[PDB]
Amino acid sequence: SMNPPPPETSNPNKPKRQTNQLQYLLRVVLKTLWKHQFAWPFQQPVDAVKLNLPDYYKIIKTPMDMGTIKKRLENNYYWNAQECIQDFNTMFTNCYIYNKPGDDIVLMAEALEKLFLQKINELPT
Ligand SMILES: O=c1[nH]c(-c2cccc(S(=O)(=O)NC3CCCC3)c2)cs1
Repeated sequence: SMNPPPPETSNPNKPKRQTNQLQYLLRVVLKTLWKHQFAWPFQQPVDAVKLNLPDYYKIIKTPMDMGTIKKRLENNYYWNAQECIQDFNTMFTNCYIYNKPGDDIVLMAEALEKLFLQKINELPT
């Protein structure tokens, strides 16, 4: 298939954790970013069949999206906030990698990344 399986949202071999920072990342950061006018392309894994992007997964080897991140947070999949933040950063970077400077989708990622950074600048203790 053109589409690989989506990234795991559970892994019984991996330990779970809940922290105040992870709770914040779900309740405030993700759930607020989700409502942004530019969030829609990033709310689910890229579907290469739907979007007619047969090269997407030929180029992007560590796919990530906010749907996956949300499920991971809901599952307590992450050990800590930094692990979650790394997934957001992978999502943004993938967008810059797959596309070109100035592309509409890149302008969307750039705006979301700024909002994301604003929100994670300060996390709860
Ligand atoms: O690099 C990435 N592109 C996307 C994406 C997902 C759904 C739609 C779009 S888009 O802005 O509507 N571009 C269309 C995608 C195929 C041709 C145009 C981008 C998520 S991550």
